[PDB]
Amino acid sequence: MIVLFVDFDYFYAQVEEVLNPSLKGKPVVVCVFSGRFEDSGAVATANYEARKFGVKAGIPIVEAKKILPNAVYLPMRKEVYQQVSSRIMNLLREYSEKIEIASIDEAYLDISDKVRDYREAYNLGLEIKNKILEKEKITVTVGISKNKVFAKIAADMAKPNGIKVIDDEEVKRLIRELDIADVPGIGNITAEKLKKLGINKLVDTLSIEFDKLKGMIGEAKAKYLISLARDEYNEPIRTRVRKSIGRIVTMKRNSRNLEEIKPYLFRAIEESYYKLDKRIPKAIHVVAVTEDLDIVSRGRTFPHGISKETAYSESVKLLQKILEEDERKIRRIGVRFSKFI
DNA sequence: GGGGGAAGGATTC
DNA sequence: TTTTGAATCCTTCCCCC
Ligand SMILES: Nc1nc2c(ncn2[C@H]2C[C@H](O)[C@@H](COP(=O)(O)OP(=O)(O)OP(=O)(O)O)O2)c(=O)[nH]1
Ligand SMILES: [Ca+2]
Ligand SMILES: [Mg+2]
Ligand SMILES: [Mg+2]
Repeated sequence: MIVLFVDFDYFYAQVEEVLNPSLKGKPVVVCVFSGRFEDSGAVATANYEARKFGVKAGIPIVEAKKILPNAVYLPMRKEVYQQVSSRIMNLLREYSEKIEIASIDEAYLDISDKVRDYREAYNLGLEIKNKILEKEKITVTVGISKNKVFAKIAADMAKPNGIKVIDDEEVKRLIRELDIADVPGIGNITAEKLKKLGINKLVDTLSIEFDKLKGMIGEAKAKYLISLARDEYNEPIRTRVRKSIGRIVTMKRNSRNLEEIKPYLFRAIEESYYKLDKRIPKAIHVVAVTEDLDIVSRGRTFPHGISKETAYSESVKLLQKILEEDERKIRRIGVRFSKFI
């Protein structure tokens, strides 16, 4: 099986450039302003010019500004980015029937049945990069290999505006040399539990006792890593159906005073429902992020779809179940809906 | 012993 | 004054046959 992965380059920042070309060349930083105070919030993403100087996703807007005080700072426009993405995705649907839309800027194409070797694949990759750059003037990076995991790793090494293939021989090379932390699905917390069992490479996972690994990272991660080490990872490019829609917002100030919180929670529901658009959820979860940034959540499932009026009522019941079973103040309150009919 | 759903956990977009 | 926000798939817990 041959996999072709497409990962839009610095997408949010790039889509902004596409709507205001004058931005090209200058460092652009797309922000998520929180509103607690002047320039509060974090950076959603920055084009490469900005990244060169330490301005990247996650860093507070404040700091980003100390580094590049004269950069173009723009407020995130998800809706807009979403629509461009949809279009770009529909372009990809013309290179394969089997397409997996991982995120707003990532899709996997099963091009086994469309090409035969990595040369023919690699060409289709360029044909794809072009079609997109033509129809939407957006640069992307393509990853090609035997499975989704290594396809993605290709793209990771190539971006931006790149394209790379990882043949069966190199997959084996990487199984030995690639830093296990640079494997899709292995975040910091898990990297540590590993880049700690002497497991700093994929291959290493085959030499340790299974149970030891399982006990540390979990049965699922353990099997995931093992299978990759053995070169038997072949997940199918399946269609992902969104399974939950929600919205969580930052309050002007921390609190555990029910009335004071109600407005924010209702705004979250309002927006949540607008986003649900026709989808009917039989499950609701009130999510709270405390002052010390921990996550607390209570939810209920109904044998029927939830009406917005119901959402409102039950949410308050859940927010109360939170306030009662926790004594920490709350900083962020939101809601999340699932189990669509 | 294990199916199955609630709450926290972590990853990553 | 971090610190943002959305959605997932994983583990862990208790209920129940
Ligand atoms: N709201 C929000 N969006 C983020 C954040 N980090 C990344 N994103 C969004 C922007 C991108 O479209 C998508 C990014 O994907 P990745 O983290 O793989 O980085 P990549 O370099 O592919 O994306 P980029 O376009 O560079 O931001 O997720 C964040 O902290 N907050
Ligand atoms: Ca990207
Ligand atoms: Mg991405
Ligand atoms: Mg990692």
